[PDB]
Amino acid sequence: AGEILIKGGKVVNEDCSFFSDVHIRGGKIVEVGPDLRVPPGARVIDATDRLVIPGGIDTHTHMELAFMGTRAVDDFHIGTKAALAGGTTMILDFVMTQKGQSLLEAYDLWRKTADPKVCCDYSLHVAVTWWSDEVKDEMRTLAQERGVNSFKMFMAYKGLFMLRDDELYAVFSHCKEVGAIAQVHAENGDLIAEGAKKMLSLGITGPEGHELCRPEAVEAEATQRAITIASAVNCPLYVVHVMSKSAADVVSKARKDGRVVFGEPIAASLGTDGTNYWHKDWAHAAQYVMGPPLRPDPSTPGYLMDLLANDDLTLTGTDNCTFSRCQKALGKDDFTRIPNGVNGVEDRMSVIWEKGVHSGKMDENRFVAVTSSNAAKIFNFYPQKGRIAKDSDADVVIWDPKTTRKISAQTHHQAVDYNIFEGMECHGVPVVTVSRGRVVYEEGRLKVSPGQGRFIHRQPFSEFVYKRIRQRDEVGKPAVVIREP
Amino acid sequence: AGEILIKGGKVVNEDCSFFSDVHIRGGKIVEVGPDLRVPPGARVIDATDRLVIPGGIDTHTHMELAFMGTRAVDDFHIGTKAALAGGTTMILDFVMTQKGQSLLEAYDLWRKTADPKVCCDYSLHVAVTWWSDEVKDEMRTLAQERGVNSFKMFMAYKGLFMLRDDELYAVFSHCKEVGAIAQVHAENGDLIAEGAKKMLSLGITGPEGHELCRPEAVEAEATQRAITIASAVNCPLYVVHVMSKSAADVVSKARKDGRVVFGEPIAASLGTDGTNYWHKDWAHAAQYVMGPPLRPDPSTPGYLMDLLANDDLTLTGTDNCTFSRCQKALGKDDFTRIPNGVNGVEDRMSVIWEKGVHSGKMDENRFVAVTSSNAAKIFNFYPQKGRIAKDSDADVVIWDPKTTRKISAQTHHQAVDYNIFEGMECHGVPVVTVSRGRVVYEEGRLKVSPGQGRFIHRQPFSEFVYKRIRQRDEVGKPAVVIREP
Amino acid sequence: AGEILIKGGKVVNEDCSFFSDVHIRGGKIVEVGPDLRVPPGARVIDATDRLVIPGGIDTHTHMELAFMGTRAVDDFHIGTKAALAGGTTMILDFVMTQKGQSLLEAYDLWRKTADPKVCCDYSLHVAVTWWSDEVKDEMRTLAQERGVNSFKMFMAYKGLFMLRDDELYAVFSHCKEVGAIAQVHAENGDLIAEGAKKMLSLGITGPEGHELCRPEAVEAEATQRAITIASAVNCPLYVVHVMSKSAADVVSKARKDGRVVFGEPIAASLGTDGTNYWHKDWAHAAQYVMGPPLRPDPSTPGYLMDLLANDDLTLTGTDNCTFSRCQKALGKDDFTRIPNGVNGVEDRMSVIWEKGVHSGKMDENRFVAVTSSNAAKIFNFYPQKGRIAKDSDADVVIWDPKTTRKISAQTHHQAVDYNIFEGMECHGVPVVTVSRGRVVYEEGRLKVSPGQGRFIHRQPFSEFVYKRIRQRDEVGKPAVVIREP
Amino acid sequence: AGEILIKGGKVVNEDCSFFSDVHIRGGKIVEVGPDLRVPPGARVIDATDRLVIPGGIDTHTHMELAFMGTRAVDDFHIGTKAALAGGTTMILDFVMTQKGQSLLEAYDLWRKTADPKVCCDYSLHVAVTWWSDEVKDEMRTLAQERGVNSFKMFMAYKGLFMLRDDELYAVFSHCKEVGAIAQVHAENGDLIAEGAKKMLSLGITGPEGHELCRPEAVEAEATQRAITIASAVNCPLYVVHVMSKSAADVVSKARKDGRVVFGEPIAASLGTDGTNYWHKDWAHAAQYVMGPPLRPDPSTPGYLMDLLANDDLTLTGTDNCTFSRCQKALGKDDFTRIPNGVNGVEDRMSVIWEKGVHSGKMDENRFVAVTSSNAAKIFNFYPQKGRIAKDSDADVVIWDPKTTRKISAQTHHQAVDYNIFEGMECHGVPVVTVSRGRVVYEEGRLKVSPGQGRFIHRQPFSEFVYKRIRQRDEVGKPAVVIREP
Ligand SMILES: C[C@@H](CNC(N)=O)C(=O)O
Ligand SMILES: C[C@@H](CNC(N)=O)C(=O)O
Ligand SMILES: C[C@@H](CNC(N)=O)C(=O)O
Ligand SMILES: C[C@@H](CNC(N)=O)C(=O)O
Ligand SMILES: [Zn+2]
Ligand SMILES: [Zn+2]
Ligand SMILES: [Zn+2]
Ligand SMILES: [Zn+2]
Ligand SMILES: [Zn+2]
Ligand SMILES: [Zn+2]
Ligand SMILES: [Zn+2]
Ligand SMILES: [Zn+2]
Repeated sequence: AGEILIKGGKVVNEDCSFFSDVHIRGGKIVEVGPDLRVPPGARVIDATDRLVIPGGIDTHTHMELAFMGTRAVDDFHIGTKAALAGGTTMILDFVMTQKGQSLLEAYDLWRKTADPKVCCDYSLHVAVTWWSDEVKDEMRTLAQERGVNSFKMFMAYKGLFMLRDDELYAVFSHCKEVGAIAQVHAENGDLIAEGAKKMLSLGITGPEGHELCRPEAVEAEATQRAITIASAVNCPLYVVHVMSKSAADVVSKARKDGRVVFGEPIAASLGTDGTNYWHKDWAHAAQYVMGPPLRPDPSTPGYLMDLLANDDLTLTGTDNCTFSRCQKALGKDDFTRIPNGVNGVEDRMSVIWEKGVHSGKMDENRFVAVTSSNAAKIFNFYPQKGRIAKDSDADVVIWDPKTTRKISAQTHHQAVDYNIFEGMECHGVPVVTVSRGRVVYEEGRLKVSPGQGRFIHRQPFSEFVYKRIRQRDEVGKPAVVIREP
Repeated sequence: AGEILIKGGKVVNEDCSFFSDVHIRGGKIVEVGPDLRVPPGARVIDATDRLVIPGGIDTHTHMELAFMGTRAVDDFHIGTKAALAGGTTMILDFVMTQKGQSLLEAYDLWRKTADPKVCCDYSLHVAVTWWSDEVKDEMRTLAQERGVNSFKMFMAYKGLFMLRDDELYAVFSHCKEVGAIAQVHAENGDLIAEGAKKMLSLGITGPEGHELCRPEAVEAEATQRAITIASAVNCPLYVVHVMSKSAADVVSKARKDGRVVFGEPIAASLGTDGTNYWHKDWAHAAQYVMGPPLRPDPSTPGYLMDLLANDDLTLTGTDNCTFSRCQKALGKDDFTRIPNGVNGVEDRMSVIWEKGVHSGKMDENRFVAVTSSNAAKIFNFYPQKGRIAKDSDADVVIWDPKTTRKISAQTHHQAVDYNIFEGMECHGVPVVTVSRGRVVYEEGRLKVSPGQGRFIHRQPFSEFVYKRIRQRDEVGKPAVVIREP
Repeated sequence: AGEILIKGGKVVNEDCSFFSDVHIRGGKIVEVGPDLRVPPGARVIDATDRLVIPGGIDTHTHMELAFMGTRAVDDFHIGTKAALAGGTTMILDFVMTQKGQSLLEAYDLWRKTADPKVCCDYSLHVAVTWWSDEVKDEMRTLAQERGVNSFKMFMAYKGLFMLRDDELYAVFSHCKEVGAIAQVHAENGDLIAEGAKKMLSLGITGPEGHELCRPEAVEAEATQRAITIASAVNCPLYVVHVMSKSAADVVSKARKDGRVVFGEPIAASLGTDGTNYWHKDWAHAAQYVMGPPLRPDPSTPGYLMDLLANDDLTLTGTDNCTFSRCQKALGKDDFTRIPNGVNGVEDRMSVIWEKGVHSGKMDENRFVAVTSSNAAKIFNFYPQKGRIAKDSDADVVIWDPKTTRKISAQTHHQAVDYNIFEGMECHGVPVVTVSRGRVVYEEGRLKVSPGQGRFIHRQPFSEFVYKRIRQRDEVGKPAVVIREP
Repeated sequence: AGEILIKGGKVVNEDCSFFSDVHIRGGKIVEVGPDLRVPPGARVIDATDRLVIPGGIDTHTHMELAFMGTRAVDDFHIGTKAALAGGTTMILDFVMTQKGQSLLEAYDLWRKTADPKVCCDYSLHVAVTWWSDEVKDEMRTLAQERGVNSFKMFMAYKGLFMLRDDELYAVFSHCKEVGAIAQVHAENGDLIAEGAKKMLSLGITGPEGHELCRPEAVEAEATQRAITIASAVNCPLYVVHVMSKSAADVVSKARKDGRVVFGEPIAASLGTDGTNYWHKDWAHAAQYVMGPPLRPDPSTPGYLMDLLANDDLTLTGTDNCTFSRCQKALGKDDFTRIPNGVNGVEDRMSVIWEKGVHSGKMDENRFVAVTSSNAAKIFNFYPQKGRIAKDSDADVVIWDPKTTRKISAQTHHQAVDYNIFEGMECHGVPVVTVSRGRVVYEEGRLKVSPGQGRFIHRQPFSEFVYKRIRQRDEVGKPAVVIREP
């Protein structure tokens, strides 16, 4: 089996923290309590002066994605290893179906690519990048038989992934029918397309042109529009990579107004800012280029962290989609050709601890909710993951909140040859990572094999996402007025 | 010439009020001052205990518009007479060009229809309901040679007038090029189209279905999106008929954030509410049907009036587009077929005085700004109209703020056979209306002939609308960062 | 011992819901799991088609309080019985120390009064109604030795309980020193005092005068001021009975801005409104009189419920402080003499279920958080109460969410002879209440004895309230700038 | 008489701009029109390529005020000269009555000090720093016979000027009775007093301690509280020197909600920020010390300017209260002893033009409203000043908007030996200043004598401030409900 007893630490769940040992047997947590016996043969991890937390769940990755004429350098193998070294024990990666391509074929191609390579557990969202009867059927199959309750739609990427309002209305309606959550990349793709054209014509070909062609208003607008279409059909919505104060405030206002919408800032938008696009060194500026862009208002990451603490924003991913320096160089003369994407899978947990807990913005329990539990609740496997409790999966991180580590591309485990968080000194270090009941990272070294992680099959109609939707279907039906003809 | 001396009243301009007489000769105000001599032959209007104000300018009319299978019943003749009887001395009506139709032909057809019928002065906005090189040229001709500096675009009316984001971007860009303001009907036409389809399928065929298929979120969304596209191209924007709290707050927030946008609530949204669509009497409910709909939150008209007082909203029109009871009946089985449009041209001034000044929300001077002066400033003929001052046009109303009048279809001068403000007791009565230097309304009787009013030709680049736009063009150009290759 | 097995229900905690039976032995939940064995002698409660939830914790009561010249009619005995019949298993009542009176004496007097009468568990907050060295010491004693980590201060009740800003600053500073939370009744007592004087002078002596003398601005102002003083000293704050949209928005904004403040709406402000004060029947209007008053904007209770769902507001109490019809009549000629206080202890759970869960505003799990768990977290006994889990106290309610019950003073168990929620039909009925491991309410009948409940002694420095405060003390210290003299 | 013809410029009023010459005779503008004749003997000022604007009116000065143990160095003579050189032709200075001192004596002492020294026109506000029957009477005398319709109250300066809520309620009530506007210095004086005590105890004795002891929350709170008390008594309110985003947003929200409140940012808060208090050079940091402090958020002055453009904030003063370097040094060991006050009288017009008009935030006409016209409207002498029009006072500035000037203490005309705007390059230069019909500043040289300016006596009940107040008194009276006993 492999038995492990994590002894002497303080367990930290989303609700409260308490001292207790944790007994792991066979992939599962089988007991949580004080002073547990060490069974003969079991390995003891000494978690004295440490916190024992559910492993991080990164809701947003693109490992080895073919995009913008090249392929991301962190692949399923290296990317999941880097996750583990950074205290993340699950990733959820996007099946990026091409326009006119079968969603089932694209799903199968992702499972074939990832199944033999992942080092930690994972699951998949599926992008719906076009619409038709076939797509409709395949979404039902994916939700009922293939383990997927999240579909990803794009309002940006005109010509490539974009859907118009009438198509989003149909797609969101069908999400609600199959019990799936609708995820959206919310930027106005017409404004992006025109904006870029204008920045190029004015000779602004560098990364500053990338931010200036699609400033935060462009993200805030599409975010409000997605919310409005989703509310019209009573479909739950998930806005991925919220990058700006104004888009975050759209989400904040919609939630206060009782709309079923969740917002996901990412490690990049919580840990750094878009002033980097104006850096004199082209390579440096290019490293940060992603859609939607990081924003040049320096108060952004702190504000996003305050809203993450207060649950205006609810959980975190990384949008890990990495391109090395020579790949980013594809766009040296033309920002539109810089492959979009930044790093974060490995450093998300330390960045959020330093910028959110050490700073006093959120407590350790809210940290667990926004790095693991809420993802498990929304994507429908809580408390199987996201909670240190008997019968839960043994994906556990032993965490030192007092020690710092400096993030550097010289010491990171990602494939990419630079790091958007270079030089950041973070409190909060993953000292030991356990995945599926096995020690896969300890004493700064990984011990794991490609294919050791498993795909997690979820069911639709996640209760955290749907119980309000369903009650509103039952009491919120519009009524005719009764009238003489 | 016709000489008139208005004696003993208190003149009320947008800036301040003061006692003085007003001498009118030849269509113009030629002196303003205390104790003026009555020249032999001049008529004295005794304005003791009255206010002397610029005549109302209704920014938003559709006299005799062919629409939804019939033609509005208030035409240029009757509609302008009704305006005069209600203290409004100018209307600005929309040339509703059809898809694929020449803007110049449609403009000519409106001038031929209106020139021999109007009883008061008027001008025209031109709708841009499709896009092409021809449309581009014709907009330049209209702005430079035909007197028109306002173009009207629709985000609603899918299949009929609607433009997509990329077309709005081009159209707004060209507005800015020709020095015109971009007006928008801001509702999401895809959501309207789907929403109506859904209300019909559920058997909600009455007017309540019309409001429910396009609730205020649908107006607020498109309003934010228009603002965002206009801000992207630095084009000034004018949101016509703001009908809801949430859309008004979008405009309010954009202005505070320094966007060049103006919002226009109408008499309907300031004077009544959408609870009427739920009335047991179908005919009654149908009377209120227009796009965007009046809203069922009863706090709406008061809130819109508070924002009009505070200049979150800046000026007022009526969207006068009237259909008698037997025309509204076209939609007795299907709300989508009810011709959209309500009354207001005649009652706008009294409604706004009662709901805004008598209530203590705004003072008499702000009343003048939101009923005449701001319209003259935005559409580019201030202080020719909108101000009691020497050399200004003699379009003047003698106003009794203490007496009430009850609005009723039994006593109104509009062609329509009902009135959305039926029974409202309003303080503030137009006792005498002067248009082009002639008494056209007094002792409750009109004295005016069809064709007596003139088309007002405006120039582009109105300073109130463009001086900030032009300065931002000069200091707000994006700059490249200077970098080694 | 008394053993109980609650079988066949769905357990509902703040985090998730799941089918399982619950085994109670000796006052405690000793097992939670599927298909549990019934031990010989144990009573089975059949919870098929029911939810099994932690009993409600009412954070805010005033049982038998001597106030405004009389004494509340629901006393510790009747009041706790009524709580039980309504699915509430703990109350937290205010020790209302008089000006210049020893806090220790007042605490002792409350424990002597309540200990032999309560039918359910309870604890106490202590009011700090004056300040001095003695009060300082006694607060430390109360926090460290008497079980109390909450102190209540008043900005209203000039002459009676009010404290000025400089006294609030000192009191809040000392709360933070002893690890207590500062609770505040937030209305401007100078404006109340003047306002009432003015309403009386104008002959408005009825209950409408009570609301009009202290409209919502008066509550919103003091709420912002308390937040600002508490933030200045880094003391955690708890705003009790939030009664208005504007005060709730103050709390909402402060939380988004990362201030450690919690807001507590009560059953009255979630279930009805202040239009009642304008009722033609004086007695009826008087029934609703409390400070701060219910508000005449009908959108209030729904808005408060939306903010409770979204965690702008965090938990609920009742401010139960009841006066029968003949006691309310003390103020028949003068609203200032109407004893302030309404009912709610019994009906809070059904009111919140009907207005919050059945309406689709919050789900069953958020219902548990805002009726029990958050109170246990803030006042420092979670998960001892507020959670169905092994080792937790057996205070458990078997809840039917589908059946309705009509609230009426004819059928309620409170001592008061009317009910502010008279006639309300609520979904969600407590079918069986278990307190301390005993069935105390079932088949509509109570089975409990005075003194059967126990006082719950808490420790200071509740982690849910203090872990951010303490981290901010460690990294948020102001620093001198280093300068040459 | 002295006759002047200002020829060839563009006149800029609050409403619009137009080319015309301006004929000045005898202290007054006697004609405005194109191509005016030069009468023999008249001086022509050639205003080709210049704007002709009403002279600036600085609503907020403290010339030669004895304060904090010394006396401001810019006195009535030097201060008014410096005003003139900077295109400001009127100041309104505060009679700072001491606690227990007669308001009439203090007023007389100011008139005796200023009358023989001012070089431009001026008027006075009177501080009400204590309350009693005498103060009540003297306020009536001041409003009806001494020319003063503005009274200044302080919520800060505990022990020195502070008034409590109940005193503010009485004072504001009596302001409304005498037709005066209530001005407030809005910071919580208890929090200031405690905060300073705490910063000193922690060894933070430098200017950073001054900002940190009273951060923007402290200003925002008192600002909301003043608004709430003023709204309770229907008294018009004027918040002087709005220094922070959060206080400005309080004012913004109150106006949108229809409260009669005006907000006045000053040149300091529009032109620089509080990061200066952290400067390594003590003297430099001390230069900026005033109450309320400048704020360390760098986005502050731009935000205040956006709200000034949008009329959330309405007009501008300087709070000119200058102390030279050796006077500021009184507090070298203890920030509480640094005499509070900064410069601005001379540079206000250029700072606001550069930061507001050249930047594209407001147009030239809004510049006139926020630098002259609105002050004349609120303090009750419009259009006597604040407007280029026939019969108005000839206080006129010939303004070059295209040329820049660098502000420096080396070239300024103020008595103070440094300048908070040192080094700022501003577009917009006053080339010629005319005061009372005389050229007092031209070719960089002043030509004016002490005592040449006059005190301007105003009447109470300014219409811009009172017409809404009075209508609300007439329709907004609370009504009793009619009930059987
Ligand atoms: C495909 C993808 C990758 N990169 C990026 N967005 O910048 C995403 O849009 O989220
Ligand atoms: C055409 C027109 C007419 N009617 C209406 N909108 O309801 C308008 O949309 O403004
Ligand atoms: C004493 C008490 C009772 N009644 C009331 N407030 O109306 C409270 O203020 O909360
Ligand atoms: C007295 C005066 C002077 N200085 C200052 N406030 O910093 C004022 O408070 O406005
Ligand atoms: Zn994306
Ligand atoms: Zn992505
Ligand atoms: Zn329209
Ligand atoms: Zn229209
Ligand atoms: Zn209270
Ligand atoms: Zn209470
Ligand atoms: Zn001050
Ligand atoms: Zn001052």
